[PDB]
Amino acid sequence: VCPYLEETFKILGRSWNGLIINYLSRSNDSSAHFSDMKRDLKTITPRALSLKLSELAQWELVEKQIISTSPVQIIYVLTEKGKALAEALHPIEAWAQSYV
Amino acid sequence: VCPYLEETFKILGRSWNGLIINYLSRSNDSSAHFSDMKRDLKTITPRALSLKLSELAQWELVEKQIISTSPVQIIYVLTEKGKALAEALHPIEAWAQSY
Ligand SMILES: *c1c(C)c(O)c2ccccc2c1O
Ligand SMILES: *c1c(C)c(O)c2ccccc2c1O
Repeated sequence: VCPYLEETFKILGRSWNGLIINYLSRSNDSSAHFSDMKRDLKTITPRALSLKLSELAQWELVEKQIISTSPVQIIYVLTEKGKALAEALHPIEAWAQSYV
Repeated sequence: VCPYLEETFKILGRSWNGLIINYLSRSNDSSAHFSDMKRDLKTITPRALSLKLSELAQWELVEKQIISTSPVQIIYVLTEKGKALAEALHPIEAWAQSY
């Protein structure tokens, strides 16, 4: 509980990760990504995007299912843990806006 | 609304910081003397406690107050921003607990 939180923070602390599960929760229409726009533009290399998605996946936030190689089509759908984490996020997100 | 959250989390990702914040939330007037914290957190070296407190200070989450009740007191208080944060953390605690 202690180092789970400290670690989750630390993940959240790193840059994309916070923004990514915003998308997964919000921009999704069926709680899956399918790499759409392979992200919406933004300042980020998919070298480092790919890195972050991996981090999410390792922390069971996200799961990936390769639908079809023959061409390769990849989802990136969010888990319960992830969904929940996004749900827990909302108050600190709100707070962040008050102080900025 | 963005990397302020990233920045905040980054601080929270640090070794004692989240705990210190939680402690203070749970302390009366959201305020603890240095040595209260030091014993209460078992394992923190007071080098560290200071360093951490400075960080959260710099962040504007904690205020250090010198009370000139001289025999002295030094207290660390949670700022409205800090207190508000602590509140904000609670769903995340809950989440972690569930897993
Ligand atoms: C460890 C523990 C045991 C608790 O209770 C919290 C609460 C809030 C933020 C961070 C914590 C850590 O790291
Ligand atoms: C930046 C933005 C714009 C948003 O929406 C979130 C949401 C949740 C965690 C972190 C975020 C960051 O850093």
